[PDB]
Amino acid sequence: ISTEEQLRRLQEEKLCKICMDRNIAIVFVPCGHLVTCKQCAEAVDKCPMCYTVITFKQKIFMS
Amino acid sequence: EISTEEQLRRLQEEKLCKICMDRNIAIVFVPCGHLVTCKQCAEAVDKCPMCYTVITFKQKIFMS
Ligand SMILES: [Zn+2]
Ligand SMILES: [Zn+2]
Ligand SMILES: [Zn+2]
Ligand SMILES: [Zn+2]
Repeated sequence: ISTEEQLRRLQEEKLCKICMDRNIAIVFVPCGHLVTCKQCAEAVDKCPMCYTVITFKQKIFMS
Repeated sequence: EISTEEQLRRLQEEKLCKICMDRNIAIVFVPCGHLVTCKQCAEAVDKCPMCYTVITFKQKIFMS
């Protein structure tokens, strides 16, 4: 796996898994999935990865 | 103008726990939202090390 591809993969890991445009911003409580931006998280009542009901949408901060 | 090797090393460093700098970040603090500790180090803090907000709950994260 090339260095350019490893870098591209870590950069993609930071992206919202729905829009792949905005960065991840929300952790779902209680399942813990960290897979959406704030906009893409609005419409979901169940986690689109594991289908656990979302009790709370916690905004994340890296700094 | 940063080399590919250095850009990769920097993104990898960004995933490290800010207390141990060994294990990866795995916990988000509720309510402040800071994502700065691994599971083990989160057990040592009662306040967020970034903003000093009292931590009400330590939520495990999953990227996949
Ligand atoms: Zn999105
Ligand atoms: Zn989930
Ligand atoms: Zn740690
Ligand atoms: Zn904080």
